[PDB]
Amino acid sequence: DPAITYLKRLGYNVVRLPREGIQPLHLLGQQRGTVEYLGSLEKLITQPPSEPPAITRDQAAAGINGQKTENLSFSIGINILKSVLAQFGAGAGIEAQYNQARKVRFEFSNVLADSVEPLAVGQFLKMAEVDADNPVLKQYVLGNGRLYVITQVIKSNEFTVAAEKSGGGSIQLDVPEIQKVVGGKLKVEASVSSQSTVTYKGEKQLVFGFKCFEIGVKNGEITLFASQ
Repeated sequence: DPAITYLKRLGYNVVRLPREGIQPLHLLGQQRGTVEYLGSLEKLITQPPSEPPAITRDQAAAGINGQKTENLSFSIGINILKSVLAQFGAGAGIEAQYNQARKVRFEFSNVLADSVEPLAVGQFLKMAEVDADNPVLKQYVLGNGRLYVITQVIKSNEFTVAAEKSGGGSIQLDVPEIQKVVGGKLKVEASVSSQSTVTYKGEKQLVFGFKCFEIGVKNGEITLFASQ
């Protein structure tokens, strides 16, 4: 969760594996839970009028560094001391402890930003039929998934972000006695950890955040919404 939303305070969307060559008006689709690049915006419109809206380039943003952290832990103990018409256990013990922790540390320096006017995008679109020929847009025409258009995007030539996730569970169960002479006892312990660090220090500019204006075709009724 923090690994994809650490750039939510400043209104932006985190780009996993930040790369180079993601300009504005690069419409992208969000369906089946995932977000996928879908080429340039002009492919969506059957008749793209002349030139796409102009893109202002190389605007500074003073860089951003910070971290986010969360952790949830809880242990529950259940004890049975009688029969209570539920089988027959002299002492029944259950101990379930689960604790997870996530952390993200990001730092992008020498940050530039390039954007496009959403009103200019609307003027470029205005009255324009959506291309339903390509099957990729066919799903969105029927409302299978949402559609978004990248308007602003920031980049940096020097940055690093490291995320850590951990989760540990332990279930101990003790059921002696029972009507048959059996002493039951079993403990299950599970632990998972994951660390992912992606950095860059070269001279090339790699985008790592963007703003998405949601576009909606919905059987051709093209509308522009603010996506939260």
